[PDB]
Amino acid sequence: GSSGSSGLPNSDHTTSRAMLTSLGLKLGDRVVIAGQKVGTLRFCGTTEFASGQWAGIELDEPEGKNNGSVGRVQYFKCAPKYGIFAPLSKISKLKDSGPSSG
Repeated sequence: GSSGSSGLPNSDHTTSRAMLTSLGLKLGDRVVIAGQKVGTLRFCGTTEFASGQWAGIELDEPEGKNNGSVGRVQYFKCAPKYGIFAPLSKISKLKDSGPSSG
C-alpha cells in the first residue's frame, strides 16, 4: 500500500454499496454507458489507474480499449479489445433512456 499518496485508510470505506441499490444495477445485468454503448456489467467500484467510480463492462462486440485487465491491475476476464471501463455515474440500466426534447 501507500500511506502518503491519496488519503484515508485502504480497503475499508467502500462507496459501492449505496450505489447498486440506489441505481438498480447488479453483477450480471445489461447496462449502458451514457445511454449509448451497450455492455454487460461485470465489475463495479473504483479503479487503480484512474480516480472515481468506474465499472468494468464487457461489450458483446470487439469495441473495448482493454482485455479485462488494465496494465498490472486485473478486474474481469474477457476477450481482447472487448472489456472497457466507464464512470458508473455515467453507466445506467438498459432501456428507459431517451431525452427527446434534449
